[PDB]
Amino acid sequence: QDTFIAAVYEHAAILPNATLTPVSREEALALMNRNLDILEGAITSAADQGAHIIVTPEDAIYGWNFNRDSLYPYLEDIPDPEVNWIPCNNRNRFGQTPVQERLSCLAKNNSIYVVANIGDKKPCDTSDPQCPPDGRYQYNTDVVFDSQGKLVARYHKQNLFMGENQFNVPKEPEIVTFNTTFGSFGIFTCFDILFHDPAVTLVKDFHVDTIVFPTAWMNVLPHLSAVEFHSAWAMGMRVNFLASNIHYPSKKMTGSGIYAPNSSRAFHYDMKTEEGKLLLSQLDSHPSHSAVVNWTSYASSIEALSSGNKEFKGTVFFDEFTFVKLTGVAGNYTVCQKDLCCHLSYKMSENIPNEVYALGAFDGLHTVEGRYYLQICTLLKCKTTNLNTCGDSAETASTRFEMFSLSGTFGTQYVFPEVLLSENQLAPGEFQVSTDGRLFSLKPTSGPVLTVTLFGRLYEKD
Ligand SMILES: O=C(c1cnc(N2CC[C@H](O)C2)s1)N1CCC2(CCOCC2)C1
Repeated sequence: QDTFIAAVYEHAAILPNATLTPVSREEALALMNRNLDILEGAITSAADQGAHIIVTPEDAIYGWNFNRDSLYPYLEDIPDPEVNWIPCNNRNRFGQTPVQERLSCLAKNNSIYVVANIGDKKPCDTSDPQCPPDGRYQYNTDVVFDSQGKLVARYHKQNLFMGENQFNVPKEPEIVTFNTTFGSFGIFTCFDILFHDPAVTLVKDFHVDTIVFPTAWMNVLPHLSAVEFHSAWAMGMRVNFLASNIHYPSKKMTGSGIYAPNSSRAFHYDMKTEEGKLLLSQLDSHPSHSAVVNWTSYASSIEALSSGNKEFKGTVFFDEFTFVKLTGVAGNYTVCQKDLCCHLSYKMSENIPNEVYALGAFDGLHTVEGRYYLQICTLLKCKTTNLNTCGDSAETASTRFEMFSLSGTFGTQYVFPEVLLSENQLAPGEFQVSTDGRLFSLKPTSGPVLTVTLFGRLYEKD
């Protein structure tokens, strides 16, 4: 089959009541079942609309407020899928696996692939030199059940985010895939998307067509809003992408979507309500990739579009960019820092007076809640008119752009093209990437621009 119905669910999760000591296994199962009822409502809706696969969010079933012991009652010992097990049909094969059983049955009775995130526990002995002192590993685990309810993939999150002290890290990164009549799929979780393993190995070495992506992502503007960066990543890596995000505006958790190599196909962003949302979209089983892009070709082919600028430092996500302020309603600007030069050409729909935009270049190591080397070229709307706010989270803008064109002398080929509009809206089909590394507008933007960014990762320099 050449196309398939993809679904993602944004889940307003029921969080376990605050308790000082760990709950019983029955209370744990009761809370997880409260979440699975809602998730099943989504799965049934997707099946009734003919979906082939549905992704649900990270931590969607038991939440994220845990220490090791208070999490333990929620864990199940999840076997390796090579055991060839359908929990729905052979319950009791392995013992105390009710959550796996219910996920299996949801996948089977609704004839739909189900991707869910749950907790794995793996007992270990002192025989094991890295057994944790409390006698077991606990892993943040994606499980996939096929349309028959078979366990076809289990993935332990490699790159733990801060505040995940309830979990352990696998001894080695797990490259987990599963094959289907509608393509080869790879899986990783939330923070993983910012690192090489497994996320980049899946695409570059195992050539998967589609990533399934449970996430509990807290938006960090201007470059790391969920929809913005996930769709940008799918575009740069050239895969389909099913991002299923928690809904929790209080913590800036919102943004779910279905993304394709050529464009975003569906997306959701909602800070106002507490409702979940099911998204569906058609995808090609095996997409085309246009010619690969040399991200520094064009940028290395110009001389600076501007010289003797008034440059200044301004802070984006604790990273200090070198900025030049955009003064004219249209202009050609170049900005450099260390090894990275960023070129912008732009014509705004109008000069909104109390709105300031800037072009910034960053080339260095990020260290706050994550260590990773970055090369970023960004056109962005400054939070206020104060140049000290250029880089701060900005959610709204009024300046639309008639045209833009951004490029950079990137020292990496992993560069993810981002375009975000006011109110955190994607711009599907309004822009393109050329083979020589320009991200440019195909027409005037449909809404005011928050950012146009080329976000590049230099994994070797971590
Ligand atoms: O995977 C994640 C990420 C959430 N936001 C992330 N990023 C990436 C870029 C920027 O740093 C923002 S990663 N998890 C799982 C555990 C979690 C712990 C925090 O509280 C609740 C949920 C958060």
